[PDB]
Amino acid sequence: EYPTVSEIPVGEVRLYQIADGVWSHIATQSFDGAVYPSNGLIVRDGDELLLIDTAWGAKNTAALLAEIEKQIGLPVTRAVSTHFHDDRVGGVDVLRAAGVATYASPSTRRLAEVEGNEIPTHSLEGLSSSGDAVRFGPVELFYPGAAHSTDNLVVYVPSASVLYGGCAIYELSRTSAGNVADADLAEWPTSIERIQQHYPEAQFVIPGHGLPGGLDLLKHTTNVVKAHTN
Ligand SMILES: O=S(=O)(NCc1n[nH]nc1CNC1CCCCC1)c1cc(Cl)ccc1Cl
Ligand SMILES: [O-]
Ligand SMILES: [Zn+2]
Ligand SMILES: [Zn+2]
Repeated sequence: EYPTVSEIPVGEVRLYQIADGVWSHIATQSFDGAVYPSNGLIVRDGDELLLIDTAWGAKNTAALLAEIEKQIGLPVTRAVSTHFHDDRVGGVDVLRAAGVATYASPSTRRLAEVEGNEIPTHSLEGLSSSGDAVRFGPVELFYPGAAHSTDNLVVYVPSASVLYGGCAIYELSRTSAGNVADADLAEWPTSIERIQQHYPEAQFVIPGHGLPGGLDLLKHTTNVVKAHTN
């Protein structure tokens, strides 16, 4: 039932219902000779929608907006990017042109600029130090510390017990880190420990790439990261 990489042509976007008023979006993109799936989140925000992460590119993000209109039918008014990589910010220009106010931490915005990526318009305050949390409409934004990247955020939807871990959390079948370029492998386990302490009632845990799971994904990710470290 959760769509997989070989089921989604590049340029198409699927939506998956996680709970009332909470969906993931799933897209695919070609990178370095392979095609990968990627997830984000959509959360009902009253009569509007909050988007977490782009669909990894301008064309995909346009398809995301079209699918949202067709399937959900409320406007996206705000978006948050959970770190600076193109799977998170690529498509912010389409979002802005569609009327969406785009947000990221000050660090994410600076990192995206230096990388040559699109830059969310607005800075999120109150997220500069590990352990910082802020409310943003129907979600809590949390900076757990460096992990997959120095700037990575996670997102919790309290009304639904959904934790969106983004690229800091691996799907269960994933047994290797792949590219660790921008990661802080020494810090990552401690960042995950912060997440576990802050969100012990999470029921659904959504990774940045691959299948949803539960809080088991936290220990799993720690195991993979430590194994690479050695
Ligand atoms: O090489 S990977 O196996 N591991 C690194 C990784 N972990 N989490 N996200 C990423 C990819 N990050 C990038 C950075 C630059 C632009 C696009 C995405 C991978 C590679 C791809 Cl391109 C998408 C999925 C995976 Cl899972
Ligand atoms: O990423
Ligand atoms: Zn990344
Ligand atoms: Zn990623």
